[PDB]
Amino acid sequence: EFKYSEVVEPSTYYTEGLCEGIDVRKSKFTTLEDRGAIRAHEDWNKHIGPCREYRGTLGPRFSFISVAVPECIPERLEVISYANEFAFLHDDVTDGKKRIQSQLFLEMLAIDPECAKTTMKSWARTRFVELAKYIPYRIMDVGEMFWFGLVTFGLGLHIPDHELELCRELMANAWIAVGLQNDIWSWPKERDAATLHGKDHVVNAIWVLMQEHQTDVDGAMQICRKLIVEYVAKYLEVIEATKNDESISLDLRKYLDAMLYSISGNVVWSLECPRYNPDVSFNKTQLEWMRQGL
Ligand SMILES: NCCCCCC(O)(P(=O)(O)O)P(=O)(O)O
Ligand SMILES: [Cl-]
Ligand SMILES: [Mn+2]
Ligand SMILES: [Mn+2]
Ligand SMILES: [Mn+2]
Ligand SMILES: [Mn+2]
Repeated sequence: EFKYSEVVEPSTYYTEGLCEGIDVRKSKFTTLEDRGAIRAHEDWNKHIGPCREYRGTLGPRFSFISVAVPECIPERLEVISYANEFAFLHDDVTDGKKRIQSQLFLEMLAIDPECAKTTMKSWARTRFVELAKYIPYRIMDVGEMFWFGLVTFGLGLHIPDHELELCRELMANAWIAVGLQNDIWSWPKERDAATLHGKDHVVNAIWVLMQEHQTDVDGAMQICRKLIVEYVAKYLEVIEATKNDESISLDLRKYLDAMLYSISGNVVWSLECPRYNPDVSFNKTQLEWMRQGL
């Protein structure tokens, strides 16, 4: 079932109980993520704006995709990472000579034509105060469709265009969980941010909660955390049920199972990622490429 990654040993990383039930697997080719990402840095630096030693998908120990998609087909690892960083870019901008990223697009056809077209096609595209309302919004402000299109490719999945409607209704709890996670850890980031624009609000669950619940910062977190834990289960439920219906795509069922590790992945990464954790430094290896190599 798994041939491109190893389980990470639990006594070596912190989970904060925020993914009870999921192994942690590392892609066993993580340095491909390194190189795919950094090229994107260079390309960005090259073609649209300054970009050196950027805090995105890379972590000194846990880099995102290496740990969020650890069974990704090795040959495809770089370009995916290349994508994700660009994604991680195009976000910072949200919170020219850039159409030239078809070289990326082109890169994919050379590998998997159909998977590419989907994914590409798949890539067709505030101030909330009650959680019930936010959840719809953020579940895409985090990038459901992107990630979808992303993983399918790297796993070379083909799902028939009809389950498309279905699939998303399965991974609600999932996408829900990770949204909150980001909002927990991207919180100070995204918090200091709203402080600058002069915003009265922060488009972040923590802020919503504080409003919806008359509570302070601390109060918002505990709840959110209490919640994440519960959407975890809610999704885990699904697995067991869905484990054996053949009207379900082999691929979908794969894709579902694969989502587990994005969750576990998100945790450890976000607990480390220089992106959310400035104090965090990279690898010798990681840097040696950023400063000099690649
Ligand atoms: N698929 C996992 C990517 C998590 C990124 C979350 C964010 O990009 P970040 O909090 O990193 O800016 P968003 O701004 O959309 O909350
Ligand atoms: Cl822990
Ligand atoms: Mn533990
Ligand atoms: Mn952001
Ligand atoms: Mn964003
Ligand atoms: Mn965020």
